[PDB]
Amino acid sequence: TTTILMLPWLGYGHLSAFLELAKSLSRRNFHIYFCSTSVNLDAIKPKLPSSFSDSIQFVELHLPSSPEFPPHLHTTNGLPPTLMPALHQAFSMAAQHFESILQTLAPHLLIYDSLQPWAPRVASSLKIPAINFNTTGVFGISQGLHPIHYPHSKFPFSEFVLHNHWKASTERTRKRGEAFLYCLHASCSVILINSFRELEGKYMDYLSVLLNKKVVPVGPLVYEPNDEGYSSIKNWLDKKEPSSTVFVSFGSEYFPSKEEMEEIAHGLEASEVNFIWVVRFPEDALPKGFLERAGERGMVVKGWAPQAKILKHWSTGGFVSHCGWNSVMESMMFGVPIIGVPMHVDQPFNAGLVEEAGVGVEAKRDPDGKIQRDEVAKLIKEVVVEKTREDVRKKAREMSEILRSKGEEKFDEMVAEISLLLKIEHHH
Ligand SMILES: C[C@H](CO)OC[C@@H](C)OC[C@@H](C)OC[C@@H](C)OC[C@@H](C)OC[C@H](C)OC[C@@H](C)O
Ligand SMILES: O=c1ccn([C@@H]2O[C@H](COP(=O)(O)OP(=O)(O)O)[C@@H](O)[C@H]2O)c(=O)[nH]1
Repeated sequence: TTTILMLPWLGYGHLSAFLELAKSLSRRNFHIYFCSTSVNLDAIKPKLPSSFSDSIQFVELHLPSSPEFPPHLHTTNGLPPTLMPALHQAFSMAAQHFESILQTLAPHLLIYDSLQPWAPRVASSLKIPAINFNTTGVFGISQGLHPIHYPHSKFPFSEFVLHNHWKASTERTRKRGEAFLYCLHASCSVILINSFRELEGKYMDYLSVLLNKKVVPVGPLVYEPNDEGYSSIKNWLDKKEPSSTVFVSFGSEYFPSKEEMEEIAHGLEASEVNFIWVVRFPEDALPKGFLERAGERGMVVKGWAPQAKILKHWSTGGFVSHCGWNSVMESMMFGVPIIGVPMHVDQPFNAGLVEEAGVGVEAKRDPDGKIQRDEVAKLIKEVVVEKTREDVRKKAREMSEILRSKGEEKFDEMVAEISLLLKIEHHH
């Protein structure tokens, strides 16, 4: 049996996408070692059906631990952002344990994420072929690589303009970019990416030319379940009108500021929409009286919600999203129009891609980068409450139809490249 060890970055969204890719590989009769920190393995295990456990085995990676940085914090999930430097540093210090794991398990292939340049180096030292898998889409990566090669030309295949809020140490930034690009460039023969050609084909081809490396899409990778609070939520959703409710979430690794929560809350209130809002803490940052005024229209879920089940509910008409890539792919698979409120990293690019696909809208920030309650209210009003953006709802339905027609064949290209790479390296 051919064995693959998979090393996601320590972010719940990365674990999620890597687990869906592991399932696709298990169905092609690979044996998978799924490697992460215990706190991340615990978080993702509920998403693995028992039928996979014979072929997808979890393997704990150990980071340096201390009372001030214990194992429960060895994840980005709900991590204070000022511990993010420590998390990256501790992950790099796991390379020795990672080498021991690779020596013991001797997988035929490593699949690694883009936040760990040390991982392909350890694999190479053990003569283990290694392929990079990106859990993001292509658009934002190509937008980041383009100015390196064409600093005085506009990106060629879009009308997207990055807002100044995101455009604003330079050396530290260059080194982070170099480490990220190294993970892609170091990949053996191909880069795998969680995207699909109907959405990003021309950006895939452009990225491939810029990197001079083959880009192989393996998306859409969307988890679908079959009671983490769902029964109460379902009963509440069941009593709403069709497509009347927005889900509101900013993902697993971001806490909006009190100022940002103020604007989102007032936007939800003015829109008069039904809403389910996931609020997380690393105190109450909602405006005084907001929930009491919302009454039965509003529901705040503390900590974590069953996002997929909510998005699939007939009562859900829109998704106010930070536009993390898994949330975007889920919303497209499920046919739910996105009202984009991106926060940082790849999110502003994901929102512009959503807007340019016509399957959602982006709430624009003010010149100084502040969220606008009037823009949130307007877009929820148009897309969900009044549904005067029929064009967006139609495009979102059409995208869901395309994504639902995809099957196992979306993994054919990856499987062929794995087969070739292993047949070549066995000779070497
Ligand atoms: C995250 C995003 C990217 O997706 O931002 C990354 C960015 C911040 O990284 C900047 C860094 C990669 O600068 C590279 C630069 C040195 O390359 C210049 C290029 C034109 O070749 C020059 C010359 C022939 O080659 C010199 C080189 C080969 O050593
Ligand atoms: O309350 C929540 C919040 C998020 N998610 C899931 O967590 C992942 C978030 O990944 P994404 O790429 O959207 O952004 P990130 O959280 O990593 O910034 C997605 O699969 C969501 O469905 C969830 O199940 N419940």
